[PDB]
Parts: sequence; structure tokens; C-alpha cells
Amino acid sequence: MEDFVRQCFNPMIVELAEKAMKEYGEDPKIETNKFAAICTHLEVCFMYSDGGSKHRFEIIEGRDRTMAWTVVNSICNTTGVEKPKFLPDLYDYKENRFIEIGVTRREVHTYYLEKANKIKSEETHIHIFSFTGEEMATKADYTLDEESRARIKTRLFTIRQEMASRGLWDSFRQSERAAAE
Ligand SMILES: CC(=O)Nc1cccc(-c2nc(C(=O)O)c(O)c(=O)[nH]2)c1
Ligand SMILES: CC(=O)Nc1cccc(-c2nc(C(=O)O)c(O)c(=O)[nH]2)c1
Ligand SMILES: [Mn+2]
Ligand SMILES: [Mn+2]
Repeated sequence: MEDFVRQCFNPMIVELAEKAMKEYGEDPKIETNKFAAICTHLEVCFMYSDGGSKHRFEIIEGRDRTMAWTVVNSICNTTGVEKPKFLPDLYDYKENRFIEIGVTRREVHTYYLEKANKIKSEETHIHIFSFTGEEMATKADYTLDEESRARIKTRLFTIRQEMASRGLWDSFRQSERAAAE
């Protein structure tokens, strides 16, 4: 699984996933499923940011925490939007909202509701993808065009297959419930 991740995702994403795990004192060598999930989520976040017109999205995720807060602060003080209680993943300049991107090996609506109650925010848009082609977004407002969302769905289903063909998918799918509980 470790070797799969390092050859499945680009080095910059891997690099960012390792740092993110190290900042919490976890070992990517041991917790390989979380390592995969982190890289996947990052990859989705960057695909998403790319889905829009050139300067539409501020990227919050993938940054060191402190600088991430500084940027959020800057957007809040300059747009009027309320300060979220937790770090979101992006800010949409077109729609004037933050976005939380979720990626789940379980049901989109279950994950959506976990996100929505943790944040307790009526401003932050939530957008969940699954490894089975579905998506759920706040108010059924998907933000991007179908083309950009479709590319992401395809990439996720390709990760699932490459996992399965290596015997890694079961453990990866099962793992999320364990993480939750
Ligand atoms: C789950 C996912 O792909 N998104 C995402 C982003 C950042 C972190 C995690 C995450 N993923 C797992 C996991 O094992 O799946 C955890 O146990 C955990 O604490 N966090 C997941
Ligand atoms: C709830 C769950 O199943 N996994 C999990 C656990 C802890 C954290 C995260 C997570 N964490 C972040 C984060 O920014 O830390 C995300 O953007 C995200 O989508 N998911 C996901
Ligand atoms: Mn995040
Ligand atoms: Mn997220």
C-alpha cells in the first residue's frame, strides 16, 4: 500500500501528505490507509481548484496550518464572510463561500451529515465525492460544471480499481468506519 501510494500520486502530493501526517506524529509507513486517503483528498482538492476559471479558488488545504489561518482571516476581513470554526479546503471567489471537500469510501449522505454537523456553519459549502461515482453538495449546487466533476469521479474510480487489482481496496474501504469509531 505504501509503495502503491508513492507511485499512484505525484511526489508533491505525497510530500504534502507525509508532512500532514508528521505534523500529527503519525507514521505513513504504518498507517498506510490514512496515507492513501490523505493523498486522495489532496488530489481531489487540486483537481477541484483547477476546475474553475483561472483565479476562482483560493486553496486553503495543503498549507501549513498557521498560514492557512492567515489566508482565511484575509478572505474574511475582505469579503465580510463569517470566520469558519475549522479549516475548510478552498475559497470560491465567484460564489463568495468557503468549500469543504469530502471523499468517502462509505455513503455520500452519511459523510455529508458528519461534515455538516461538525462545522455547524450555514455559509460553508460542502461537497462530497465517493469512490463509486456519486456526489452530494449543499443545496444541490455542485459549483463546477459537469465536465470537471466527471474527471474527478473517473480518477477516484481508477484509484479504486488499481487498489482492488492489488488486493488493497477491501482494507481501504473497511478502514473508514474504523476511523470514525
Ligand atoms: C478521508 C479522506 O479521504 N479525506 C481525508 C482527509 C484528511 C484526513 C482523512 C482521514 N482519514 C482517515 C482514514 O483512515 O481513512 C483517518 O483515520 C483520519 O483521521 N483522517 C481523510
Ligand atoms: C470523518 C472521517 O471519516 N475521516 C476523517 C477524520 C478526520 C479528518 C478528516 C478530514 N480532515 C480534513 C482536514 O482539513 O483536516 C478534511 O479536509 C477532510 O475532508 N477530512 C476525515
Ligand atoms: Mn481540509
Ligand atoms: Mn476536506
